[PDB]
Amino acid sequence: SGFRKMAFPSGKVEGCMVQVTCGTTTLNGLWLDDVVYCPRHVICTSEDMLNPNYEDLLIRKSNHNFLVQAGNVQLRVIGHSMQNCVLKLKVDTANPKTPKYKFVRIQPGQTFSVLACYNGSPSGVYQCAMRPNFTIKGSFLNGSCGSVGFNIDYDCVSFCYMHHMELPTGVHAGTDLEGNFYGPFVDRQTAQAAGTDTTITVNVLAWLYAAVINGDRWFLNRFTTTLNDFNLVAMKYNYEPLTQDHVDILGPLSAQTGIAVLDMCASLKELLQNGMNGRTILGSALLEDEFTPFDVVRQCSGVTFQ
Amino acid sequence: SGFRKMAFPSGKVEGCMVQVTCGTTTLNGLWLDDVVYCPRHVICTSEDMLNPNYEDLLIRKSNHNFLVQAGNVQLRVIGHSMQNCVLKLKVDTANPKTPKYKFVRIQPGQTFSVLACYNGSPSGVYQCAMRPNFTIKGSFLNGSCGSVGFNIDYDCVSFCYMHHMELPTGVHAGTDLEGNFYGPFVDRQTAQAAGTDTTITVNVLAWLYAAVINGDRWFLNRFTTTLNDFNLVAMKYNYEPLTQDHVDILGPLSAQTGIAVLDMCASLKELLQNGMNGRTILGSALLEDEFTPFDVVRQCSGVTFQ
Ligand SMILES: *[C@@](O)(c1nc2cc(Br)ccc2s1)[C@H](C[C@@H]1CCNC1=O)NC(=O)[C@@H]1[C@@H]2[C@H](CN1C(=O)[C@H](NC(=O)C(F)(F)F)C(C)(C)C)C2(C)C
Ligand SMILES: *[C@@](O)(c1nc2cc(Br)ccc2s1)[C@H](C[C@@H]1CCNC1=O)NC(=O)[C@@H]1[C@@H]2[C@H](CN1C(=O)[C@H](NC(=O)C(F)(F)F)C(C)(C)C)C2(C)C
Repeated sequence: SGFRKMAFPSGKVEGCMVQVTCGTTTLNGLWLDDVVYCPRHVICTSEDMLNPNYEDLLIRKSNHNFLVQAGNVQLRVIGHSMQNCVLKLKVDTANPKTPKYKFVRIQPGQTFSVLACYNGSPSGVYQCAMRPNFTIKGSFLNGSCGSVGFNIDYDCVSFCYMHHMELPTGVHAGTDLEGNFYGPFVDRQTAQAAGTDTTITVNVLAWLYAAVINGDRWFLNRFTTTLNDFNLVAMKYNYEPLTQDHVDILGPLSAQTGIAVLDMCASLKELLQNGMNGRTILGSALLEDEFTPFDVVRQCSGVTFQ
Repeated sequence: SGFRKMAFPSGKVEGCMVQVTCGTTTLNGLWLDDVVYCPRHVICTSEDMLNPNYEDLLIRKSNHNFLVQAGNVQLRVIGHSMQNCVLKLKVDTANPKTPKYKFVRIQPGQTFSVLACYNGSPSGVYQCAMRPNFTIKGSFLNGSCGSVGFNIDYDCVSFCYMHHMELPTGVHAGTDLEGNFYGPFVDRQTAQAAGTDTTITVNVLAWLYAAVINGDRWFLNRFTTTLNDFNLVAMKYNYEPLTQDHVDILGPLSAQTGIAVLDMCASLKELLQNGMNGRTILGSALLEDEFTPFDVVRQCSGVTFQ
């Protein structure tokens, strides 16, 4: 029993982190096979960053201008190219610790683990959700750029996020590993703002199921609802719509607990209209939306990796 | 910016996890140098666990009754001894992935990362504290015993916790790596209840400092207090007493923010006497007590390892 915000074990990713330096700018890079991926603004100085012409900056660069360090191993760079907001440095050694991997673009609502790094070294690991406004509520300082987010499926690492920047309310934005931003952000130091965020409904429902599994049942009521009536209430509380796909994905938890998804929605509806009355659910005094249905299953069933 | 419950990178510990099997009982073991450490109740069947005579269970066994697996490979057990509530198996092969390490016995209020494991494989990583009542608020299922808790400082892993059992209300109990239980617990399936828990005051103050560093300053009030007067309020709210050692440990955060420790105590006092009135601090609707002063500085200054 117990329910915690749980990250994937970080070992397979730790063996892929390197330091990439160009001039006086250092950030993190990801070393997979014979390619090092990092944010393209490794080629900027803090003056350039205010308004960079990345193509113009890149023309003036050559292989030897890119210092790549993997622990104390200096890698020889033998090629470079830009792809969207990411640089790809070809190196002359394949990373012997490359795991099975793929690049994925995640959707809002989906969770992943971040391995926050400085100077090519791990600081820590924590779980994040891609918010509906395409930000993440991370913990990042200067130098964290190039840290990655990922999921593990048995032995396979799915990389979904590379860190680029922080937005006004101390939330974070970045790209997939093909260098395309999540959200309408750009890699420039100019005023930008996240849109209105909303609560990830399917996730809150998952977490209510985790609470039931743990014997925290006080919020179960005697009502049911319809998807359409539920969505009316959701939208007035700035919750995402619940779709049939969400219902389908909640099926394992539904079947495990014997609680119809629509009955749980009716319980959530009451919680939204009446508040929590200072009570807690799984230790929290707010409704938690950064656990996916899969996260709850993995945690409650003790799924392992590696 | 941002402030998250951050675990240590787990790669160093992932390389030490093995499975120990005695008869039909399998649990996790930790393989450091030529020794494997695991809960002594690996020598129990489900029937033995009501009131095991560990001496009698052990005295029958020989080296050969212990199966140690790392991946596919069997390690040859060439010695065994029981120390308190842990078994130590000497194997004929030193772990090639052994990190620099020490064993430490932590104090209530100190935090650590747990690498939850099943069948000798990692399931995930999360941060916990040693509660004042010597329990931890974990996430553990059947098969988790032998999972360990740790801190890293630079390249050195300090192991502090090995998982043994779950108490009522879904909280957890275990030993140091010398096999000595934290708190008054015993490794038998018998009526055991944790003492009333209290709130780690010094940690709440650290997190309030974290909040200020991140711009969340609404709770800074217009008062100060004395240690004596504050401690009267803490006692009333089942908070631990704050000592002068705690005030000293908060020195760095105090000096960084220009906010005297006693002024922060006074702000906390107000929070305790008035409640938070639905407000949040760092996204939490409750006062968080599972970040140490060191945790805050580590996170806010981006300390790395490895
Ligand atoms: C990152 O680690 C990087 N640092 C540098 C330093 C140099 Br000289 C070159 C390139 C990079 S990339 C940081 C990470 C962030 C610092 C604080 N917390 C973080 O998550 N990224 C940045 O500094 C990016 C970077 C430049 C500006 N910026 C920002 O994050 C910020 N945002 C914005 O200007 C705005 F769009 F408003 F949101 C900044 C510094 C927080 C004001 C670019 C986006 C390329
Ligand atoms: C652990 O993984 C172990 N499982 C086994 C199985 C066998 Br056949 C032998 C030895 C072990 S050690 C679990 C972990 C816990 C299960 C639920 N969540 C957990 O964290 N440990 C236990 O089963 C321990 C173990 C036996 C009983 N027990 C308990 O955790 C609880 N004991 C209590 O009665 C109490 F005192 F409350 F703490 C139990 C099973 C949850 C009722 C011993 C203490 C040796």
